[PDB]
Amino acid sequence: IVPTRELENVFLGRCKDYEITRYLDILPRVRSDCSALWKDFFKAFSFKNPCDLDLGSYKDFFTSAQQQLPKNKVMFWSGVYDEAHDYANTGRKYITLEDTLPGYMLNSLVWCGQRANPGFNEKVCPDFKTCPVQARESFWGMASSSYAHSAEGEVTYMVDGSNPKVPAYRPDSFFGKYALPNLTNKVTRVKVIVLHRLGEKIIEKCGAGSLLDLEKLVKAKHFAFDCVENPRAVLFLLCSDNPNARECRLA
Amino acid sequence: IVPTRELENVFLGRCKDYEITRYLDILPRVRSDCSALWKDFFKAFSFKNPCDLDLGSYKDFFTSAQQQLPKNKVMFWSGVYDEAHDYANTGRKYITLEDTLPGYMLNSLVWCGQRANPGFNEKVCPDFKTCPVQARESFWGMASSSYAHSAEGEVTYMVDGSNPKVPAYRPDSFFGKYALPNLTNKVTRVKVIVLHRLGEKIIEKCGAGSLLDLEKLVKAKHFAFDCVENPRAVLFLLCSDNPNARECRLA
Repeated sequence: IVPTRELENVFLGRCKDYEITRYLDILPRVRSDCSALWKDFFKAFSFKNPCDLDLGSYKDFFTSAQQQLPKNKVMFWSGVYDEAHDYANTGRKYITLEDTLPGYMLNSLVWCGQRANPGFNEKVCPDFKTCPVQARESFWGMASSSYAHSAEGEVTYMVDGSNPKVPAYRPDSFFGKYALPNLTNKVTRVKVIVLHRLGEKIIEKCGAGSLLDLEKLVKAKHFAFDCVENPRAVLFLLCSDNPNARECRLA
Repeated sequence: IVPTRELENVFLGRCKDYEITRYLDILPRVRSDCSALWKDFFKAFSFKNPCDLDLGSYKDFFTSAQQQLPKNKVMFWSGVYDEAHDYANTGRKYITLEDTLPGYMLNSLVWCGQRANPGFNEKVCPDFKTCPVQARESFWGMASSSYAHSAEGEVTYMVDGSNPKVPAYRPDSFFGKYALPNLTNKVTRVKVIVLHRLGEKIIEKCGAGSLLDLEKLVKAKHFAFDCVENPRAVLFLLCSDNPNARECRLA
């Protein structure tokens, strides 16, 4: 893949914009300034082969960038990027990882280390399908684990219930591996929202298959649990983009 | 009123974020680099009493920041900020002034010049109502005229048709003063979308009152004209935020 251009300028630019003008009424500011955060981010991967990472590498960065999260508004998502963020509505309804300082800054960005100066590769990054798994998932995996550690009250999980190739819940998904396992006793309930795409075959359903496995795990950690499919607020969003779909006929 | 802190850092940060990562396949990049745009903007208002600005103050800045806009996708809005922007969908369905470079950079910010050094106040600014209208509307008024002048094809105008104190169309609104008068012969049609807020009394309707005055003005200028009240896609969007409104009952 293609590395993001001017990585430090974008990082610092997003960091300053965020610091001064974004989510002011939803998330707190972090104590560290933008250049301090950059330094921690950079050392997690710099001057090392691009696959020479593990869950421990960005530990200092995430430690400095962690914000206290709004209670009952944390949302995790799997396979449904646009729908979950459209629904969260830039933090007005829910906060997504991409709404937090570390997520907002690195969202959609691409980068990787190299041993030779300047320590990062500005031309090409591994297809990562080449780095082992613990290296491929070092950044978003520690991001997910730190975010999950700070969640409070009700957490929401939006999943794709229409993918015949990917169960709604998987033990090796980001939520499976680093999210659920790191939720603390500060979490009270996991609320699953299963997306049944408009015009497609339903694959997964609450109370069965992978979603039942998830329910078992969730209750084994003493958390409450509930699950719904295409709730009204979500269906209307889907219909706005495809008003002639059958699931959208009005009375 | 309290001005935005570190205005230059914010302006420059947002400009860099936009440059490298935003609207990449929807709007063209601007030729001037972020540092030059900042110089033009700062010169428009610095070292002048805020009340002495007029429609010509930011003319050069908008000349530098103006982007060619995609055909048939320009939208104007009046009294309906959130709805028009949700529908517009970050440039994917329509373009709004706030998606353009100058709009994105200054959106929501507060600033003011002063005659004393350093030529702008970073602590406090005078409420603008005190100043003459040409001065209060100096920046966004020139912004609109420049945006409007760049419009091609069909332009869309989303208005509040549920306000008994503010006609959907007014000769003194930004659209009335800076938009419609600045639409060139490159515009072929003005398509009005009348927003009827869920649960509110309907006030304006296509073909009557101010929308009839507007229609007459539009036709007198040789543009086609059409008008719709709560088109389905818009209603669904309204329903997502109030799934139980009477207007949203599903078959």
